[PDB]
Amino acid sequence: MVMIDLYTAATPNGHKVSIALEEMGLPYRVHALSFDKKEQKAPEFLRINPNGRIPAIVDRDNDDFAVFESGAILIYLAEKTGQLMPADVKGRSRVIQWLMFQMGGVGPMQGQANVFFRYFPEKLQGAIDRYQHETRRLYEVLDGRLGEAEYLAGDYSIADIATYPWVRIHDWSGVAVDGLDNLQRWIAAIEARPAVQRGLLVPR
Amino acid sequence: VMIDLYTAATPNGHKVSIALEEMGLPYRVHALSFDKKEQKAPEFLRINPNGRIPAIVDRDNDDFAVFESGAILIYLAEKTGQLMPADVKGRSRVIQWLMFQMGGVGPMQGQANVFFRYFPEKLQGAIDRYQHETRRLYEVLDGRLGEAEYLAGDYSIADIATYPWVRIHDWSGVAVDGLDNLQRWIAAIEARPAVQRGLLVPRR
Repeated sequence: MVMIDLYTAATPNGHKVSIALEEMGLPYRVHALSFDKKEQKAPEFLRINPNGRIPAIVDRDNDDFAVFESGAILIYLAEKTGQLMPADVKGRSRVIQWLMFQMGGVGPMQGQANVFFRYFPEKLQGAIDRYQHETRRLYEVLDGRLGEAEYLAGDYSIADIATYPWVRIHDWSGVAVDGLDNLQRWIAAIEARPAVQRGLLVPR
Repeated sequence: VMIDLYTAATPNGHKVSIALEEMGLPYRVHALSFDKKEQKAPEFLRINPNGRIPAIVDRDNDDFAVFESGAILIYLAEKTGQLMPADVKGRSRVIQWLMFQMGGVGPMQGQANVFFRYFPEKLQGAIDRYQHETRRLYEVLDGRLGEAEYLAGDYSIADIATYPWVRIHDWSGVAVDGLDNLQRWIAAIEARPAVQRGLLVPRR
């Protein structure tokens, strides 16, 4: 009956969703998509995510309803389970605000830092500096907020789940967290959670 | 007015002024002067710690602050029951395309703008990267727009979030030529009176 099909890969955006699924205890199975073999481009997967990127899910119990965009998936699952996002207007919106900050800010900016710092054919220091500097500024925003509240929206939520897989890999991105004591507390808190440990292993 | 809007004449600000105009919500405009560093006044950071526009404060609701354009759109849609369906599939379709815009179109077209128009040096590889990625995202929109009249079916906050970016494609150096469905959608949306009004906020 209840079954989420998860199409994913070992990346921060993929880990957002596997962590959420493990936190919520929903049954799911993995299709690990191989970049090398063009799998994310096949018409069969594009029928699920026309953007041809992971993660995406198909909710088998909802007439095989497809959801793409990690942030939209986190919302869909939170609403499905009633977990990790409060039901009240203000509580709901705090979560969505910080989820959007991750979706429009942290992910894209840290993603571009990775691109130029690690992947781009040519070393473009100005582009590297732009994105590491911007990523750091965003980390300082998070750090400030985490001085006011234990987790981004108050209690641990999909907002933290969206953001943590990115912060986790800051060194790879070439961005430091030193001096950000609230962010560090939060990093240590979330990395300790058994569901986070489990989700980080998916796909194997 | 029950809503205070902090904004500027950018695509992200326009998303929100279009939405307010569509929904018939009264609002007071606070046009932040970046020339005078108003986005860095401590008083504004208490509303949006990211120090960007737009942001709102809902005076009707204990002066609740909402930042992130995508989160403001969801907040306003839920408040009024307009421009996003109540049912599970319909609401998720809207959030999926909205997240597509917030994590994809806005960020990628925004970086095209940076390297094409504003960056201290001309890095042709960076310009190409983001203009190409932006066109690809437009192609995805165009495919979806063959399946439905608007991105989530009926016109919604997902279209409102996407249109102000697509509108300025030439500023970004990105063509919409050859994308008939996207072009149909452009023409439909630009003809909406609330869109015409929202694009004029704030006054010069």
